[PDB]
Amino acid sequence: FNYDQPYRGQYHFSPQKNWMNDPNGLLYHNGTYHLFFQYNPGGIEWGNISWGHAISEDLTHWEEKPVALLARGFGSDVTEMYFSGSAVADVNNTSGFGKDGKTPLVAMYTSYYPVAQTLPSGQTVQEDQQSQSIAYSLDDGLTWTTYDAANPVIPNPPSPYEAEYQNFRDPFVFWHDESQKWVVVTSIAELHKLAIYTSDNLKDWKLVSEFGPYNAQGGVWECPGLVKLPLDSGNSTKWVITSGLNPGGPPGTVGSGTQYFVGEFDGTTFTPDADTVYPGNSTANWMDWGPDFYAAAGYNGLSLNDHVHIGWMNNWQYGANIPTYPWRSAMAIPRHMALKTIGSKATLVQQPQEAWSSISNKRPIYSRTFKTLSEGSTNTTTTGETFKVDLSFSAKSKASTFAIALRASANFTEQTLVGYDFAKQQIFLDRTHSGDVSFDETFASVYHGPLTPDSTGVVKLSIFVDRSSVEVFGGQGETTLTAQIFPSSDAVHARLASTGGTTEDVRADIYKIASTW
Ligand SMILES: *[C@@H]1O[C@H](CO)[C@@H](O[C@H]2O[C@H](CO)[C@@H](O)[C@H](O)[C@H]2NC(C)=O)[C@H](O)[C@H]1NC(C)=O
Ligand SMILES: *[C@@H]1O[C@H](CO)[C@@H](O)[C@H](O)[C@H]1NC(C)=O
Ligand SMILES: *[C@@H]1O[C@H](CO)[C@@H](O)[C@H](O)[C@H]1NC(C)=O
Ligand SMILES: *[C@@H]1O[C@H](CO)[C@@H](O)[C@H](O)[C@H]1NC(C)=O
Ligand SMILES: OC[C@H]1O[C@](O)(CO)[C@@H](O)[C@@H]1O
Repeated sequence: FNYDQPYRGQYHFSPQKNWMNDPNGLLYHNGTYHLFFQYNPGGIEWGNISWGHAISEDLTHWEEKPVALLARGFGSDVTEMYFSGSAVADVNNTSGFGKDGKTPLVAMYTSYYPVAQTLPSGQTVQEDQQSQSIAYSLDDGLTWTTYDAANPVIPNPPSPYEAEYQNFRDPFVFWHDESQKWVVVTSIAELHKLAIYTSDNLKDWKLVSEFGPYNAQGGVWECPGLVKLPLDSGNSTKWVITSGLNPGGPPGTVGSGTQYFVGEFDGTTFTPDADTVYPGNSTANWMDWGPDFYAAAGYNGLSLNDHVHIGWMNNWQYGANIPTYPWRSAMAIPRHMALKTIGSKATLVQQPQEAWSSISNKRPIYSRTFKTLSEGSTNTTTTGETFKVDLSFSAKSKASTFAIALRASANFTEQTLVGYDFAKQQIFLDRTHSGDVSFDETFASVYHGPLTPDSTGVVKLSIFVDRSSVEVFGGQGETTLTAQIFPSSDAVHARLASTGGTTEDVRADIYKIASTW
């Protein structure tokens, strides 16, 4: 398939055609990274919801596979859609679904029932009911058999929340080594609360705890996850819950986004650290401070120092109307997950996880240093649409802002600014003039995230630009900002801007990135 379209991310996953949302079923198994996803095999907006499937060996060069779980009744009257979920390798065959070949892979997902019906299990469901169901694969994920004899395996929200039957979703299941149990985290989405269950077999589930609400609650809670991450460089760890909400995303945005909490988990209960939860209902720990980082989910099958989350690189505010064809939506750059102590606080740090050396020029197309960069804007360089920028500079500069203007037309009336506000100690990303912003009024915005200089006073930014996106990794990765842009074909220029004064100790390098398709 030829993926050479305007706006087609060349180093982000998207399906060849049709609509995609949340990442699903993330599992590394026998050398392979599986990427499932919410998919419409019949259209370019949300509908007919199914699990698509793609694989890579390197989180970079993806190959699209056949549809894994195709909406039941697709092409006729649809009776069941496969909402979001997760996947594990049941290597010891606790489910019993293994035969005389491979052990089973097992998927746990939300069944959405668009019509009232009685299921093969003999259970009755109501119109718009959401329940938790399982399927299995004996061919390493290529094809899947749904567990029709008993699905759904978690039909109802826990009491006293039975009324929440339409909004009960997004199971993240994983093997908890310490308790030798399967654990699943689900979202009672309207209540801003998660429900945690255990199992010895993936079929029979017992409710063990509920978590939340805390922090951000200005939207329905979705896409919960729980993972053990390393802290700093020794042997300390902490558990982290990641969860989405829609709307009520990060300050400065309108729509969806992703928050987290740091704590401990004992196999049944997640206890948030005292400093991860904030009085009230507004302040939160944002995984990403930009508008287009949602439904972020973790990989099963990875070790402590190898953990990866993938996010949907879109926003429900306007996601249906991005000017893409014949696909809609991409995933963000996969995000390596760790914790670092920053300003005396265990803080999520992310790294851009692709095989960059396989696709990046070694020689920068642009590279400069300035002991003092003068106020104003430098000479223009041409970057193409796909590249990485490395910037560093002194926090003590007199400029009000320092930034790169990129994906810019030659006269820079079209541009996306990525920089730092010295007084506010914030990263900004201004896409107000970034190109096509016509399809939603909230799209043409300036976004912000906090970033304290390092110990030596240096602010560092790494910026990844692909055909319709910008991703900013600040400092060691403690602040990311992810933003779609839709620039015109000529918007391939860049320059540096020191506004209101000079910027000291500037270092700037830009490297070209090749296609992974
Ligand atoms: C769900 O999938 C169906 C196809 O099974 C889509 O179907 C109809 O609408 C399309 C318009 O783009 C046509 O291309 C299809 O031929 C037509 N066919 C059928 C079976 O109805 C439908 O639009 C999809 N739903 C959404 C919301 O995209
Ligand atoms: C598989 O069994 C072994 C031995 O009991 C154990 O180490 C492991 O935790 C089991 N479960 C999984 C999912 O690996
Ligand atoms: C800008 O760079 C171009 C290309 O190298 C060069 O021709 C031009 O002289 C530069 N302008 C200035 C003022 O240096
Ligand atoms: C900027 O360049 C574009 C052509 O790409 C043009 O449409 C526009 O008029 C120019 N703007 C100004 C202010 O010169
Ligand atoms: O596609 C439906 C799925 O999408 C999400 O709403 C979030 O983007 C999930 O909560 C749900 O499972």
